[PDB]
Amino acid sequence: GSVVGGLGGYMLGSAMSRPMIHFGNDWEDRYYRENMYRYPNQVYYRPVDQYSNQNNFVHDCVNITIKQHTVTTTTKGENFTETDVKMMERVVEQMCVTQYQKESQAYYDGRRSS
Repeated sequence: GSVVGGLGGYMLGSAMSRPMIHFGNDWEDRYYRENMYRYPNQVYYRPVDQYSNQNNFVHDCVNITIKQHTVTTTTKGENFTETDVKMMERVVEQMCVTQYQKESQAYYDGRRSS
């Protein structure tokens, strides 16, 4: 259990089932579904109380995930190239689309820590 791996007021987003996303190119589709589990199961994001955008959430959500899991893993052996990042972007983006909704929804409804 961590402080987000030490980010500036972000949160981590607990591991979730990777979504199926399609890419039009059959090789991207096949490469994605072959390799979905190389990518992180989690995403990273900012508390919506400050801003609650979709665009600024997902635009940072991706880059932040594609940085953290490219920092705390390239520190070991990782280095996801452009092709791999394209898949990872989508995987963490489509997972991000939920994460924003949860943060917001929670603050709109369950805003109490229960």
